[PDB]
Amino acid sequence: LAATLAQAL
Repeated sequence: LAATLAQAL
């Protein structure tokens, strides 16, 4: 999840 949300940046 962390890496998935990180795609926002």
